[PDB]
Amino acid sequence: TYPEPTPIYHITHIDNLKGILRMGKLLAHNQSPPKQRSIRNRAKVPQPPGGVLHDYVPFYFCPRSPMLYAIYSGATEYQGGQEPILHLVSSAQAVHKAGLPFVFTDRHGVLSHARFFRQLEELAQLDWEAIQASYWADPPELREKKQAAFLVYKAFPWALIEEIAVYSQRVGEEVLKILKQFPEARRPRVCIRKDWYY
Ligand SMILES: NC(=O)c1ccc[n+]([C@@H]2O[C@H](COP(=O)([O-])OP(=O)(O)OC[C@H]3O[C@@H](n4cnc5c(N)ncnc54)[C@H](O)[C@@H]3O)[C@@H](O)[C@H]2O)c1
Repeated sequence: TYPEPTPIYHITHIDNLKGILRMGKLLAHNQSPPKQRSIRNRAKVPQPPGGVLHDYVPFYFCPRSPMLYAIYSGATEYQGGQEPILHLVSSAQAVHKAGLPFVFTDRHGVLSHARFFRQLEELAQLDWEAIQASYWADPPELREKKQAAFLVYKAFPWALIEEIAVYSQRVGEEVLKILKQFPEARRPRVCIRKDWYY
């Protein structure tokens, strides 16, 4: 079995929010998103619609990801830390109800041994205890499975985002200031969630 609804999470720097609201969508790497801050070109997707991982907008099935810990620890090229990083929240069911092409994996999608699925019933193939683990570093099988991904082909409409989660009051205020510049954009919930950060 699997959680229903099935939340999906995309992390991005706050400096990218204006470009997302202006476009009305997240764009996949290969669709040239007007990103301001960076925080897969040969990793083939074997389910339709195919292409490579950079053809999809990527989500995890958990907040507080290993990627976020690399950002927190200054391991990434980006050196601004976790506090300006938003979690944009949707659900796998909303994507499927919208008829958007998607695939998802049972583990880190860059792994040659990742399995890919295209039907929400196959969410049962994922390791939900690994996805939800707070102590995820070891063993390797667990860490790989924590990074199961939900991939939406080409573009992801802003209207499907139900919540922007933030680290702090100050970041929440900055998000509300940006949303107010786009009065016709859907206004999701804005929530401070320290338990989603390190
Ligand atoms: N970001 C995540 O939550 C996430 C989820 C699962 C997997 N991953 C893995 O991490 C890698 C790096 O992730 P990434 O987030 O750099 O990946 P990405 O390939 O999605 O990079 C695109 C960047 O542009 C931003 N962006 C998209 N549309 C935009 C728009 N209209 N205006 C401005 N900015 C826009 C995205 O938020 C992101 O920061 C991925 O290639 C994947 O292997 C990331």
